[PDB]
Amino acid sequence: IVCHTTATSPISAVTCPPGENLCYRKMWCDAFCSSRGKVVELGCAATCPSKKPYEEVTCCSTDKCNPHPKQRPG
Repeated sequence: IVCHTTATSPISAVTCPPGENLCYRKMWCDAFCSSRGKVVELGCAATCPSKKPYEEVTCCSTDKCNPHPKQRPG
């Protein structure tokens, strides 16, 4: 599956299958977001990662399904 990565500038879709059935945007507030930062991580994994109770880990199993906020959720 092709998934969006934050590992590239600008944030881009990468073909991840070997250890990846899912795409995710793992987005959470660090300090007060709207002013003081949001940790938005666009990645690939076979699993929905790091603590989704507080992290908006919008996991999905399709090509380009995890958009960086601006792209579709904003």
